[PDB]
Amino acid sequence: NEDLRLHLLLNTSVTCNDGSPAGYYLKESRGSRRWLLFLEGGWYCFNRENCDSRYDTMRRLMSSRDWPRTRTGTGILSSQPEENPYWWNANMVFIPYCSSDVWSGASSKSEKNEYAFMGALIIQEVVRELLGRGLSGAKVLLLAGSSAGGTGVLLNVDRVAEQLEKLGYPAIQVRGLADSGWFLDNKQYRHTTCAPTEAIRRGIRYWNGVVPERCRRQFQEGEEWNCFFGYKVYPTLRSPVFVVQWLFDEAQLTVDNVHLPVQEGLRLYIQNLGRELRHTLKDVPASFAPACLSHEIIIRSHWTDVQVKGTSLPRALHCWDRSLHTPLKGCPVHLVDSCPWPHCNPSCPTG
Ligand SMILES: *[C@@H]1O[C@H](CO)[C@@H](O)[C@H](O)[C@H]1NC(C)=O
Ligand SMILES: CC(=O)N1CCc2c1ccc(Cl)c2Cl
Repeated sequence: NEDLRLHLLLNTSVTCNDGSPAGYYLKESRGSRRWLLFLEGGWYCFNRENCDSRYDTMRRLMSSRDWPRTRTGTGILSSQPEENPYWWNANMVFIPYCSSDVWSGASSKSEKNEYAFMGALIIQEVVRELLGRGLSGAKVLLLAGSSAGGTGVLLNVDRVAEQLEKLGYPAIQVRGLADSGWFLDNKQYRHTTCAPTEAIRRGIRYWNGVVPERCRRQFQEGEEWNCFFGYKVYPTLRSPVFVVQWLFDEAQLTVDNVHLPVQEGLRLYIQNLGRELRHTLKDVPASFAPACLSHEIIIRSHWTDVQVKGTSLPRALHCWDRSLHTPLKGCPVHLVDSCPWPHCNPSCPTG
């Protein structure tokens, strides 16, 4: 099945990196008032030099020129209850990542600018055009996303909520689901701008990157890079946000320059990383954090398989839905592994 259909943005001034129109894939579900808007990930580029390289061999992340007319919804975007016990009947939207800016930019390609970085505006424009296609009648809009899309959720969920309030739709409940987008600005295991802190600092300047207002007001000018880190930006958010995060995320380990017989130094580094991640989730009431070495989960077809403390992610998300109607009997929403080494959870993806 190729069930989500491409719509290029009617406002063609909201563009991918190269000035081609951004867009979204839609599969409508009549009668359902649930809308799932999923932000694709795919790293980023923070200067002309690496953006030019990304344009040569990763061009679909920078242009809509070669996008197919349809995409198959998989995992949480699947309409089959067997693949998606959580939201199989929802209206499904897949928003391709073609701005290379962690969904934070609001700058057009112009005289001074070889590339457009419009991720924040892309989300705004998708939401605006969807209101005329059924979203106006929604009761829940779940803004989900994986990897850089997961960080995009944290950066944009409150802006979507404010956008709908100002447009006159206060009844739509905007919620966030951030998958694999909860990073630590930690010490690298070996020094190498791959390090998470420096990459984001350069990005905002290059991108015209914007961050949630309450977080911006805490860290102030020149320090907005802090708001790309989940444990710093999450406490400032008003919309409900469910956090999915492997304790030993492969992209975290990459920017940490960890490449997998492990000796004491690396063992301690890996164990400290998991404990740090676990600590940052202690006060996140809706979270699913398995002790696995892996990367993304929610649009993979076997996303149903992993469990924490006996509860799957689709179940935990259903429990979260119920909690948003005191804790529920047999329906937990805070699921963080406590064991300290990759794959100490037997349900981790096999690879
Ligand atoms: C098109 O999008 C741009 C970027 O946000 C915005 O400035 C402009 O007002 C939009 N125009 C229309 C007609 O929607
Ligand atoms: C793969 C990816 O997308 N990565 C890895 C590091 C990172 C990403 C996305 C957002 C932020 Cl803040 C950070 Cl540190």
